[PDB]
Amino acid sequence: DPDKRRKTLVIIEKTYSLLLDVEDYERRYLLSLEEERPALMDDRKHKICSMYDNLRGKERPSDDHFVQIMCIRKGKRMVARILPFLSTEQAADILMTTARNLPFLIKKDAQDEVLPCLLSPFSLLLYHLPSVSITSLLRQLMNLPQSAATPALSNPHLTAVLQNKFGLSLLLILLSRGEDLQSSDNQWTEVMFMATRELLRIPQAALAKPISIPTNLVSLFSRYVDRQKLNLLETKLQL
Repeated sequence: DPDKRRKTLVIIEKTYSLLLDVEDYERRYLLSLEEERPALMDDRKHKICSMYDNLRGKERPSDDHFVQIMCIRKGKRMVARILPFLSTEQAADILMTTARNLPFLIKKDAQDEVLPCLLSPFSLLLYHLPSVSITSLLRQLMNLPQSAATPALSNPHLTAVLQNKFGLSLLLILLSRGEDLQSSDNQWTEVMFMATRELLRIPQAALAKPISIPTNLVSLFSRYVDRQKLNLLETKLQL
């Protein structure tokens, strides 16, 4: 696979050129006729999808093509800039895959430590996603069994997430977002138990330091636990 990355770099540079052109739409737009406004946005869409396809690499695309790109320094940063341009559906897919292959991506991020850059774009995307997507993302992130049978023990996938800066951060905002849909009018009752329990297990030192901390966490946790376990979640998470 020494040639596998040589192909990846080519894709990155090919996509980076598209990016700078897409980021230039704002300018080439202010000096164009009225007739061009609809047509120029259409051309912008096609390029955004061109970048999107360069990620998934599209029968249905190998889930590995996008993973390898998420192993290169300049590759992970490029994705962070492509996310804001992608549509809700496209971005929801990129996020899903990231969580599905997170432990590996984290292992490869150990040296560089540049994953945190993806936290900002993803946090904004969640508010376009309904309750279904939120819970669905939580199941994959924590890697719950397909059989939906509540595990009594921990798993390598979920654990690697809590001991990570980005991983733990992404988990909190997903719950935080899940808190929004909840109060405004349950599938969370089965996903929350797993989140709270695992957080109420992994030792203080093992758990990593979140980049940020959602304010509405104390309220969300108090919905599923008692005052004694709640005070523990507040201690470890620095709530």
